[PDB]
Amino acid sequence: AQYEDGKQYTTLEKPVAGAPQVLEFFSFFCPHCYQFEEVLHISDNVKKKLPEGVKMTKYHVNFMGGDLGKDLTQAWAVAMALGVEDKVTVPLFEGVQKTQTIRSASDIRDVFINAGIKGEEYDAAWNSFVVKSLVAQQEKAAADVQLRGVPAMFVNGKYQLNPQGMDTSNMDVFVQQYADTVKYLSEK
Repeated sequence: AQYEDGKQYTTLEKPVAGAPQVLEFFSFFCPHCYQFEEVLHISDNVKKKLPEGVKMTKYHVNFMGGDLGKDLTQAWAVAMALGVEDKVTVPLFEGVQKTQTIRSASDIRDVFINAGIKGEEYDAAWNSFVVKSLVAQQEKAAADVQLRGVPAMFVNGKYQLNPQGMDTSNMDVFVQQYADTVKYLSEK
């Protein structure tokens, strides 16, 4: 066929019921994730080719960067609760991988302050039980699909994107192939 299991995607031997339609995993320590966000804009291009009534979920993971990794998963929960994903995503990436000015929870917090979130609002969210369960959600979803690597995208808890198998001589062709693939799997 043109799309075949094991080439642009793989199928989970153990499907995950009740999974979000398009589930994306990343880490701010993850170099390809940086690419995916700032150079390729994968999430956005996927969105542009999906229908609507299709929700897109993106979660942070713990298994990179030890103690700071977890802080970042909690911070992303805060970002989700407050709806400020599009204001902190880029400075978190650059703070971790470009400038390397993020070294503690306090530095993560500074990024949010600089992006205009109020200290009091950040600290209350950080400490809220709504953020606690949002952290648990991120963890549960990763645990459900045996996640040992990022970036990763899952469709309907049954298919996993396999970017290893797409041409990378052209970045724009790579992205569209990636997005068309998500759309194919979506319609499957």
